[PDB]
Amino acid sequence: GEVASVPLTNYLDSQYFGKIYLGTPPQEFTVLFDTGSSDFWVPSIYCKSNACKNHQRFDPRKSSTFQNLGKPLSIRYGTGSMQGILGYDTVTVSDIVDVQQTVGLSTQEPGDVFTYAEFDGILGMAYPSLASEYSVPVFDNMMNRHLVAQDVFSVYMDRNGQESMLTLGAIDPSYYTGSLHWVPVTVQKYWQFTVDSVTINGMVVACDGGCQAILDTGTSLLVGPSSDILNIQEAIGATQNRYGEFDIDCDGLSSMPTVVFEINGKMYPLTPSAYTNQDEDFCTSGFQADSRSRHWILGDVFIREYYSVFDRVNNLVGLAKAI
Repeated sequence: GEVASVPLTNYLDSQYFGKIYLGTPPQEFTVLFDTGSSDFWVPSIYCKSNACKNHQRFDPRKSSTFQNLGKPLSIRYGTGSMQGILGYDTVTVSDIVDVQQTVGLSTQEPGDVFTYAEFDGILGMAYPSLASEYSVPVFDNMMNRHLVAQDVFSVYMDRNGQESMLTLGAIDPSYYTGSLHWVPVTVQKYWQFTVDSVTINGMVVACDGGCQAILDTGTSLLVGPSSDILNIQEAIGATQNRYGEFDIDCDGLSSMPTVVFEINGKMYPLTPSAYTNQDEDFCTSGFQADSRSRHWILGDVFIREYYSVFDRVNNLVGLAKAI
């Protein structure tokens, strides 16, 4: 068993992606390491979509270890989707070599979700129940073959810097202070757990009486039901603008309240600096409402403040204060 330190590139505090190598000889790809999914796929030469045209495309004909599976694959990510075929090939993640790994080769990527993204493909980190038929998640192969020292991985996202890190097989203590607090996963599909309440100035403004949340490295913002998120926006002083997002007075942070998420009895505060995104001298709320949200999505906004540990041994989520 080994441990892989995969550096993550940070693009505008909204996309964290690493690099992997597929096939023999290696073909390099940037993948989004996504805890909100469990499928591994890259673009292939057979895909003629625009997203495939402006990204790196895998050429199985040039891979001596590729083995076609002849099985279809279809996934839905955000407003977009992907269709393709499954195959077998070796994937290198840092210093871990995962031979005979199922990988999706895309044939169509309609829409623009993947067209303008910075990563080529997606490597899912959630549970096998969320993976597609005839596919095995990369981390599940790593666990079953004992390629990792511990059946655990860890995510640190650096605010504005280039020091983000995904650790496969261990927990890097350099990225947190204090003690790790463990939260039981409630449904082994996503990294789902219970949130007890959301508090601003001591009053419950969201998640009143309990709500479900998934810890998702594939989501940039902090997504929740529309009414709760609107309550939060009202309480923090954010204002709806005609461009879709919620404005925040950039100079007003020192007066804005802290939003506290209660998870398994512990408090996880988010300061105004934490839940506000700064882009081109414009300040936007990190809270995003979605008419489809049946539960909360704790995205990069939350993970940047809390070093996140995903434990498949005991099926737990560890959280600690990020550096």
